Amino acid sequence: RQPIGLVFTLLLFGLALVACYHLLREIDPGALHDAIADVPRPALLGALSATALGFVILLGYEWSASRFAGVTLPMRSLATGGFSAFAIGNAVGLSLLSGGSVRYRLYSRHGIGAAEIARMTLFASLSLGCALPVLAALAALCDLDDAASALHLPRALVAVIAIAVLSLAVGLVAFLARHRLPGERPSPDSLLVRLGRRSLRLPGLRLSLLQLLITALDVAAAATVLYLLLPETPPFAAFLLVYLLALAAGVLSHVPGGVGVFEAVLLAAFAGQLGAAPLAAALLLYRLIYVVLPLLLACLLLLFLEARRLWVTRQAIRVASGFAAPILAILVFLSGVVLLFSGATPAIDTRLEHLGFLIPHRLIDASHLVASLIGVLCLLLAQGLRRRLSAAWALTLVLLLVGALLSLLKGFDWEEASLLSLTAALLAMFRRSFYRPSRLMEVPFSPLYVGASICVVGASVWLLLFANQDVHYSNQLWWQFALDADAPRALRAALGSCLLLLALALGWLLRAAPPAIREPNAEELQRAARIIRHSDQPDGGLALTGDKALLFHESDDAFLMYARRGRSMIALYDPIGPAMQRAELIWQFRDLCDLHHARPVFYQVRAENLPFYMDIGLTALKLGEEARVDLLRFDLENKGKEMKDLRYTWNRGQRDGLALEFHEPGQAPLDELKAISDAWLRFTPAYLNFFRIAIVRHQGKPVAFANLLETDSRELASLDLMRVHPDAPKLTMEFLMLGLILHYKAQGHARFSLGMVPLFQGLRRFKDKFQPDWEPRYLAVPAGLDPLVALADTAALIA
Amino acid sequence: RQPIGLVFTLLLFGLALVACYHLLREIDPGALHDAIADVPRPALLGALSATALGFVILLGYEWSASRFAGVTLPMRSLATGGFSAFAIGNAVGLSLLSGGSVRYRLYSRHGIGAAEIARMTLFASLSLGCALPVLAALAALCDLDDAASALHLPRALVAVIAIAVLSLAVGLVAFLARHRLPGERPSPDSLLVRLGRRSLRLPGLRLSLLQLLITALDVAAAATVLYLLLPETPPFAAFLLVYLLALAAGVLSHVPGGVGVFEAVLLAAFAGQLGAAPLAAALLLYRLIYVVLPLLLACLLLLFLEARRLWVTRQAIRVASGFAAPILAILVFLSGVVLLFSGATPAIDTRLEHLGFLIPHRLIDASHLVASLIGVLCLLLAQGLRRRLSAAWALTLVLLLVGALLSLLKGFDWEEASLLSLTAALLAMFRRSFYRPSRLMEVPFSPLYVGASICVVGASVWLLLFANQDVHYSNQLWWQFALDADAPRALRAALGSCLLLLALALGWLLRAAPPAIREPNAEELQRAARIIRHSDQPDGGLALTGDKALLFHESDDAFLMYARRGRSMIALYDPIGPAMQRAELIWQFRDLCDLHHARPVFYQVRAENLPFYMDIGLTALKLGEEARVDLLRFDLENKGKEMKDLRYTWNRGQRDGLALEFHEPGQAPLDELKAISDAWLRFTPAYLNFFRIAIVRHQGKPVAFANLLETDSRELASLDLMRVHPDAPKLTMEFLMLGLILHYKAQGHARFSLGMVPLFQGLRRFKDKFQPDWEPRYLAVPAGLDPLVALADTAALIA
Ligand SMILES: CCCCCCCCCCCCCCCCCC(=O)O[C@@H](COC(=O)CCCCCCCCCCCCCCC)COP(=O)(O)OC[C@H](O)CO
Ligand SMILES: CCCCCCCCCCCCCCCCCC(=O)O[C@@H](COC(=O)CCCCCCCCCCCCCCC)COP(=O)(O)OC[C@H](O)CO
Ligand SMILES: CCCCCCCCCCCCCCCCCC(=O)O[C@@H](COC(=O)CCCCCCCCCCCCCCC)COP(=O)(O)OC[C@H](O)CO
Ligand SMILES: CCCCCCCCCCCCCCCCCC(=O)O[C@@H](COC(=O)CCCCCCCCCCCCCCC)COP(=O)(O)OC[C@H](O)CO
Repeated sequence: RQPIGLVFTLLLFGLALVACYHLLREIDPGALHDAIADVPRPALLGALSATALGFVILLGYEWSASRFAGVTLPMRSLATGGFSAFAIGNAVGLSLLSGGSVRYRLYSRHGIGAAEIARMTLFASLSLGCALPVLAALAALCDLDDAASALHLPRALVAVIAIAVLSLAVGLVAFLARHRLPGERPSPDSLLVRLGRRSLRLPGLRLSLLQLLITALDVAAAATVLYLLLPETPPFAAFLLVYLLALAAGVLSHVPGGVGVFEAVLLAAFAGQLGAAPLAAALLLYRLIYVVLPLLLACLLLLFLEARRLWVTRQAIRVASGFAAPILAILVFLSGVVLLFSGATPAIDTRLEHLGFLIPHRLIDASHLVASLIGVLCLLLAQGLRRRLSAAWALTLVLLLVGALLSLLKGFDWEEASLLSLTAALLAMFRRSFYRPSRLMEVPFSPLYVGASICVVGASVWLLLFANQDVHYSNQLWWQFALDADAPRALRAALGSCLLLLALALGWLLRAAPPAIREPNAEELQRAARIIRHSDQPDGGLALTGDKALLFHESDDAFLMYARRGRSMIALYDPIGPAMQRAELIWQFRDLCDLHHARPVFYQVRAENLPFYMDIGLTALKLGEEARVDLLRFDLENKGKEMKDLRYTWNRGQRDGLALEFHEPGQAPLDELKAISDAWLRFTPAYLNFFRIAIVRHQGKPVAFANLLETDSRELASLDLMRVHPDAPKLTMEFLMLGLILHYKAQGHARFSLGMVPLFQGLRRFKDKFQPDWEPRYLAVPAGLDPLVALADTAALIA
Repeated sequence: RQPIGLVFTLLLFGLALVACYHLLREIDPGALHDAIADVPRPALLGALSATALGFVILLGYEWSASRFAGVTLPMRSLATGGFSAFAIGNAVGLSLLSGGSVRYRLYSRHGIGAAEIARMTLFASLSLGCALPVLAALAALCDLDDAASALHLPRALVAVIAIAVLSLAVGLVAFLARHRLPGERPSPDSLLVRLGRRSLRLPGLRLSLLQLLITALDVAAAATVLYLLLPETPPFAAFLLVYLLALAAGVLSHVPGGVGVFEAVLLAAFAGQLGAAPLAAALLLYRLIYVVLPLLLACLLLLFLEARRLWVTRQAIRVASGFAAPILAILVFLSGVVLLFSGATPAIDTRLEHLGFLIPHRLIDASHLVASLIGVLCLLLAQGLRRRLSAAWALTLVLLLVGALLSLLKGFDWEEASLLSLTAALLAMFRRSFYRPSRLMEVPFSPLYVGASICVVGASVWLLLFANQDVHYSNQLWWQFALDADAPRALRAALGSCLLLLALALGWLLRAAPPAIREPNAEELQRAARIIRHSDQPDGGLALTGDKALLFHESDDAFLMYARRGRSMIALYDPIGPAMQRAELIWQFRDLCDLHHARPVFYQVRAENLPFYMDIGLTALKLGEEARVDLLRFDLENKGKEMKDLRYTWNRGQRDGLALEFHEPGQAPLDELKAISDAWLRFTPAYLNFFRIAIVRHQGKPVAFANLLETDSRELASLDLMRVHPDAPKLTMEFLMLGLILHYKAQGHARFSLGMVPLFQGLRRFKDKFQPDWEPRYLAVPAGLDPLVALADTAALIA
């Protein structure tokens, strides 16, 4: 899907650029500049106002999603999440940070579930998507003649299509209303409908109406931003209709911004009626104001909140896995876009004239080319930044400063230089955000990032051909080094960019194959065992089974056991070591899964590492609850119903003649354990002789055994393998672990772990007999929240 | 001394600047520029060659010092130390990194003693100093008429003075040769002479001659650098004579470079004969070529070796305390000098003309002023860099980049911008070098750094008055903002610099008084005890006496006990904690001693921290040797004469009826210990009840006791207080500690410490009875290696 999807995305973008070139054949870059200058200042204020209103409406859009999801959030939190998710989501789309990914980060702080947020994301997306046909049909149904003239279709055709769409909408509404199950309601404003296979959660009448009213205002507001920037305007009905169709086309095309396809359609519709230059100026300004501007504001706002959090909560925040890294990848990617577009466009004659006297003329040429190569590097380095490489941080920050300098030496492009500097200043402030010391050369290949770069370089060649159309091409142009020669400086830069990008991408893709997964050897198992001993987490003992691969840190103070099943790679617990080592190992595991084209899954993780799992792009799903008794507050002279039941079990066990013995590793009765294991029925001598075995006996004869996970410290201790005979008494087992607890209380262990119950009722009650302290255990899995998949699933179930 | 010395240094510099202004009254900056352009290219090559020869001679100068000191070093090491120490020493003098400080750092790697190096430094300095009168006299004695005409003195006078100097030199040589003690010789090429009070170590005849021949060539070579840059030249005899006198005056004046006083004297001598412009051009070029150039080369070379060491030895080097920090302080200080001098000098009319079209004219003014303030900040921040503040690193690196930018916006000063950029690029490479996270606002006041800044700002106003002499001053000049107005841009900058410098210096000096030293409270003692437990070093137990101040880290994972005696502040051991915590605490202690105007002394330190003590500017003196027995290789079934003597002592002790008992803290027989302490004669219950006490008894009655320093780990354990009765057997004590060793061997301790012997013979033998492992213990003290003090001491002893 990914490769095909990405290819058909690039084609669409490419075809759209061709379309835009043909539609602006009769216009020169002069006429565009004049058209941009022409639009009055009241119109720009009108646009900016309409933009502000149109982004306030999206907050209410976010509120409705929370009501649907049954999520209570503070107003300031909904506001921020509404704005940032819609502002970044609309701009960069899927390429970099998406709407869902923003929502999830932001709304994980308040303890909103991963399921809820997903259901908030889906509702935010689908509600526009599914309203867009209805809104369009209605728009066309006012003044059909104008709509017909705009689309250049027969009046009868567009009439029946609109009617058909409305009728189908009504028929669908009536159908899903038919299967409305009464009684139960997930949220105040929701329904649960049934179709036979799956239950489906739909908004209520009131919420559906309200959402449609919000969607209506939002569209209108957005279309109005464009409508005000047009000197001469068509009837608004037809103009809205077209805008909605262009918007649809942009969405379907899966082009990040909608860029190219949107413009192409608008241009197509109103090529002749309005004229190219006014429309093309309006479309550019519309993009800057309604798309780029709120993105920058959102980016800044999120960086600001990050910076604040670092300033106030200095102690709490340690490893830094927040918003700075994605946001700064975006800004650095935009910085590379600026550099590349700047180069394609010719310079101001006045500036070149004067800068010719300050600089050697042949250095202008050199500066111009180098700036364009740095631009390409900036596009690719954006990935490295996203993955929190310190190398990437340093190299970027150098290239931005050199790029800002060569911006001044090129054509005194002080606007480009100012943007690049400002990006550098931001990137600098967040040095600690990029904390991984991995090599840049070991970043896994990302088709998306390569696809994006190719698009940008494509756009820049489109701009080159448009901006330098006044010159007659010739073979000699390539070798002209003058000052007045602006076209040759474009050409050479263009070729340089394309070649470097091609080279890097080939040098990235044609790389050595990654080594195969192998079970650990004796040395590794011994090194794992060492780490486990000099650590807190005893659950790490399962590593020493030697049936699952071990991934070691560079410092070799930490490791992370995992195993490949099907197309996924399941890690068994959190990494084993300090917080920084844990963060580096989680990133290492992402890297390792990306190199093997496998889905990174983490099994049974604690809540303390959930932000790091968020960082590499996983969602925490509530797997099960792990019960662990506290030995500090546990005493055998206390009172309680369950405590009295336990003391009864204990004393009855002692009177019966049950005895408990502890054997250190190496001196275990292997013959007995084998016989017991066989009677019950991994169990290997190598695995068993790593741990201390507690054996309980009934009147001398061994009645059960259990190996004990334990570290050199006394913070925690667990049990993994534990088998009892069918013929053994029922209270013997309960006596056993009670004996284990007593022994650990004598040794002065802080805590003791029993185990995890998933979702079992009998096991849950049995654990609850000791009155333990519960703690949630999560599962980490990738975030598969594609609107299209969900809509296709809904449509399939409905049909 | 320091304040007086610094004041009389500034006065001399000031008076010299006045002198230089008066001597260049008849010359304009035009005539100087022409004179600089005039000097031919063969002459510059001749100068550069003579410089290279004159720095090769200094290597042989360094060799002779090693022979005198009796130090064997590799040729490449002598070379580097010769060059760097003479190149930096000559340039910056005493202000920043000095010759001795370079030698000590460089020659500590090879395990050259602190005493040796000091003796190498003194010999390197004094040999020139004491040869300069002889060389001068001899020079004057060739062609007396020319020498008389140059000095404008009578021929008879200069004749008798020269003769007197030579006669006194011969008479001194004969006198010190009289008291030449035969037999013993510290080195092959040395003598030991006696005068009654102190023994004095002088070079041999052969070494004295050779040194004089080296000194002769070196001077000649240096004078020749200047002689070639003169179009019209006086007789070389007289020219040399003057150069030596000017050199003397420069040295005596204690002006860092010799700058001002040297030029003043040369100028004075050859004002009229040669003409101002040629001479003043020669003197400037001489400074650049023979002083500034080798300094930059040395700086680069030392940075290169640092960079290499970081690249190759990544694992070994951890905390980074080498050459980068001092060297980069110098470069940053020079960067501030460039900015300040650039501002005082008017701009090129051509560049302003063209840059007027690219920039707003009133932004040139703003850029010009801001650049001059950044210059001043750069001068002061140089200190912060030296003390390895990360804040200083970040702030500098920002100011250098902004300063480089405003250099371009000012008058397109692309040379200033290039230097500043290059400094920034270097500073960036060594980010890790500046690792302390202290506040900038808490740096202690350094009069020297303030004095240096005032000199620079003084020089810049001297340059302002010289470079802008063509304009008529008026009150209105201050308020003229034009483009062609270069003098007002100087004035405003000058005033701004002076005011900012004054303000900062007052804001630095008038600061709150530092809190007084107080003994620790119960909480601190308890927190110290905690640290000691969770650590390796048990010697830290002496902290819990509570008679000595404790200095804690910010993390509170480390501390450093110290006590004030007289005018010094003695720390008792190394800091207690990790390597990074140790480095930060040592710097903290330097800071604390600088705020109380006390000499930082470290007592009984290990060799592992010696580089950090080097960093804050201490010299390791061999205090004593600490013996610690290794329990891994120690066994009671081994063979050996001493081992058989120990086993005999043990079994005889057991048969006699000696018994050893171990009491945990809290359950000590206080009554007994008190009685034993009284019988022997800090001893307090609070101090005693922190440690486990081992009590040996003779037939039941307690015969001795000894508290045991110990941590939670088993890496090491010691004994501090240990008293025995006069009437107790002689072998009872030896049995006691043997019992202690046996007990620690049973507990599985890695090592065990006995104690330190200073320089005692009986104690040394007693320790050697157990066949221990010796390890040197050092004392850290400031480096008081002022040539003048040593010469005054020598002169006083001779007389
Ligand atoms: C009309 C002319 C206008 C001139 C411009 C005037 C205004 C300039 C204002 C610039 C201020 C922005 C720079 C702030 C960056 C944050 C500093 C920082 O933290 O830097 C980090 C990175 O280190 C740096 O030094 C980075 C320097 C890069 C800064 C780049 C931005 C300045 C750009 C200036 C113009 C450059 C030239 C462009 C045109 C060619 C170090 O972080 P740390 O955590 O390691 O250390 C913190 C320390 O412990 C204290 O707590
Ligand atoms: C034309 C619209 C209709 C058809 C659309 C379909 C075809 C798409 C392909 C082309 C789309 C973009 C074309 C126009 C974009 C701007 C062109 C432009 O002017 O580019 C300038 C440079 O390129 C841009 O400005 C690109 C703008 C787009 C992206 C901007 C992102 C902003 C953020 C960047 C990172 C900074 C982050 C820190 C800030 C918080 C260079 O030209 P200049 O002559 O104006 O500049 C020279 C001199 O400096 C001043 O005159
Ligand atoms: C004719 C035009 C010529 C144009 C110039 C062309 C040549 C430019 C070459 C510049 C290269 C020098 C910069 C190298 C600096 C070392 C990078 C570095 O390590 O930076 C540290 C500081 O971080 C930075 O990003 C500092 C950036 C500052 C660099 C400043 C020098 C460049 C100046 C360019 C011109 C600026 C404009 C001047 C005029 C206004 C980060 O160290 P770290 O240990 O934290 O990270 C290491 C990582 O883990 C990998 O192992
Ligand atoms: C005059 C000599 C006899 C009398 C001496 C007694 C009086 C002493 C007081 C003055 C001493 C210095 C006077 C002359 C120094 C240089 C003057 C000069 O030219 O200054 C320029 C700037 O100042 C300097 O160059 C100062 C040089 C001295 C210190 C240099 C240190 C070098 C290292 C700096 C740090 C960089 C580190 C990285 C490199 C490895 C600005 O003038 P400009 O018109 O030449 O420049 C404008 C334009 O850019 C090009 O024309």
